[PDB]
Amino acid sequence: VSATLLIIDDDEVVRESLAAYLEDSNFKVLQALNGLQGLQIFESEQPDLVICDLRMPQIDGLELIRRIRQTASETPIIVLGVMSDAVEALRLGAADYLIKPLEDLAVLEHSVRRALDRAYLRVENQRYRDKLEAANRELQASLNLLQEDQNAGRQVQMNMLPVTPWSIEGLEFSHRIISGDFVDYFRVDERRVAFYLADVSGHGASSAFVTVLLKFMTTRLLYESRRNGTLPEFKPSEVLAHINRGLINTKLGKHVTMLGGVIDLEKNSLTYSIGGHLPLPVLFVEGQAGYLEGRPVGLFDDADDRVMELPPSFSLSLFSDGILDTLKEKEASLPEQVAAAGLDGLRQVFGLANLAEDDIALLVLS
Amino acid sequence: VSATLLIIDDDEVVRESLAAYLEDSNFKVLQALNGLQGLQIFESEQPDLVICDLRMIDGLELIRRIRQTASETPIIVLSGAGVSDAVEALRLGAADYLIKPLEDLAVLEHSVRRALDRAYLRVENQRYRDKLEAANRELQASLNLLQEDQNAGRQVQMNMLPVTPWSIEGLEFSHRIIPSLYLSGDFVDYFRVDERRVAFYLADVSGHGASSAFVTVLLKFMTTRLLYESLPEFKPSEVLAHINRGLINTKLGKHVTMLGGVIDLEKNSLTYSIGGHLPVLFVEGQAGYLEGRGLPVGLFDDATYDDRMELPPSFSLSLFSDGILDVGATLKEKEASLPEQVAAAGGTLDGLRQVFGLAEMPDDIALLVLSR
Repeated sequence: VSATLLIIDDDEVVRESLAAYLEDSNFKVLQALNGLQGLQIFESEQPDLVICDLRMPQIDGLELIRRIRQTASETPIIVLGVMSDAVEALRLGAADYLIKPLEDLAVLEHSVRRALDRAYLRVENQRYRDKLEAANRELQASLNLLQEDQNAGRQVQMNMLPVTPWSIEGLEFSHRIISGDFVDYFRVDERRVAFYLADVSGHGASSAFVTVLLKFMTTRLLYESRRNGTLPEFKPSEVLAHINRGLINTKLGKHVTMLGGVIDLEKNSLTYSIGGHLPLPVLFVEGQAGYLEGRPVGLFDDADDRVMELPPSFSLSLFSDGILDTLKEKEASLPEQVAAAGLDGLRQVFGLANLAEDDIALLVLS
Repeated sequence: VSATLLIIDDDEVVRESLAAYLEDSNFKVLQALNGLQGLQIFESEQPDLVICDLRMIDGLELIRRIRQTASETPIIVLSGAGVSDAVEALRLGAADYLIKPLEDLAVLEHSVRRALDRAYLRVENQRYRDKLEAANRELQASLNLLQEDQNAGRQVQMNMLPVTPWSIEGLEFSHRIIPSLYLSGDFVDYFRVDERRVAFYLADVSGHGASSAFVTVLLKFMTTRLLYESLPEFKPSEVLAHINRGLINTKLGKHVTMLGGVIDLEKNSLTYSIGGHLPVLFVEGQAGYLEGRGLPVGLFDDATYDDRMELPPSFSLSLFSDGILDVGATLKEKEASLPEQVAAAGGTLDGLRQVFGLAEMPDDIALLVLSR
């Protein structure tokens, strides 16, 4: 099972020898006693290669080599006439010319394979241009498909955000994001205000597809309690737990860390609980920013609480995994000093001016 | 600039001649003194094609040296001698052989472009097999990402979907979704309000895709956010107006159809306003279809939504989301004459429509059933 050939020589003796040798090399041999019929055979079916010896009167000679090139059928053609006919062959479009009589049978083989190689080379090479084009025109199509997804995901992501600046009885809230990260704060029983800064791992629509569920996690818990609720006092530590076990329940493949805190206004007391891995929160009293003690992945299923009294005037704020200030060791000791330098107005001044681009999101609680 | 050819011809007069001819035909001619000149030059320059006279120039040995450097550079042999010699050269990969004085001007240039082409093809395709492989690797990776993104797409609905079958004071709600692997836009949700009013609705996002999934989440984010905004409290017909102006504000460009219905259990009545409906009550007797004064898709900024019936003891409603099953072709309206009979056979039971269900779908199907 190999490339088929077509021999056209007047000599039945010579045509007899070459055919056996070629067919012995797995090359299907088509024998053409007379030049004319060798042309008809090509019309019905197209062999991979055509060998022939220019002779007269039976053999067409140049007439044959012309027609094949004019019939839009391009196949290698080896000719076996002297220079006058050999030189022309190459001009008309012949692969190569071989002398007679050749005693070494192999010499014809090599010249035969060069033609096949440089023929199959043009067929495949031209196919790569069509297949590759077909690939990119199917890839760039799904790329623009992803872009429409990135945009769609961002729109619904910006919609879940709280109103800015929304302030309740002297408590101004301001969040600026520039996107898996999300920050929301909705009042509870009026007296208790809850806020958080979720920082979903990863990026893209999938990441923003986790944050959309997150709000559903938190919103539902409040909704789950029928006004009175299961309990009288809302608990931050258990809130992060519901979210936790829920992210395992559903194979999102993303771990989320968020700083949740409920501020009771009647008792002026704040109960918060660090999700696990975030740039520490910055409290702002006496003009000197102070870090708040905080502690995992938030993605475990095992069967803490930070309570603090608050002054009338304070400033508290969160970051979404954004370090621009010398890593880890000093990347946590420098932030505290910078925050007091200027809240929303100061950080804002520092923010931007970088084309580099997890996205950065900050919440200001004044 | 077309190509960089290297000629190694001992004969000054002749070599200069070839230089002028080739140079004119948009070529750079590098004249090599002798066999070694070309060899020392070749290593640094790496020309596209080398043409040298077979006189003794090292001759065949030079070709052997070029084959050793693993270069694919073609080699045209000029053996003007009327002799066994030329063939051995081609044996080493030499392109062709021209017999001097080779007065013929055209032939030489004919054998030159050939080799440069049969080489440019071997380079172009070898570069095509690399870009193609890189394209497929990058393509299949994005599909794997999309698949993973689609998996996360249908897994988010698990928490949002209501419990089935959830029944309150005699009313049984049941919904079963049959996804065709690919995400669908249809999303159904029913919720209780004031414990004295019950609302149910079926939505469907145009076509299918990841974007559609994002639209299904904002619907539950809209229908519920208007709930805690303020015993019939308000009317869905007015609600569809609010949800409409919200969707057109997002600029998503996704078309959503909804089948709303609020029930007052104290008075046993139903107020339904269906936007993209195009509402079947079993009645226990002859199957009846609900009438909606306004059936607008929701795309037009202007809201022309209107609502409209005391519920019977043995109630029996159903909502289908763009689910079309032949029976001739019976498309559209023809399809719509046939289903009333089928629902009756199904006896308004989610289960009986379920048994006919199942058994490749363009869009996943989601239905809601009410039993009383």
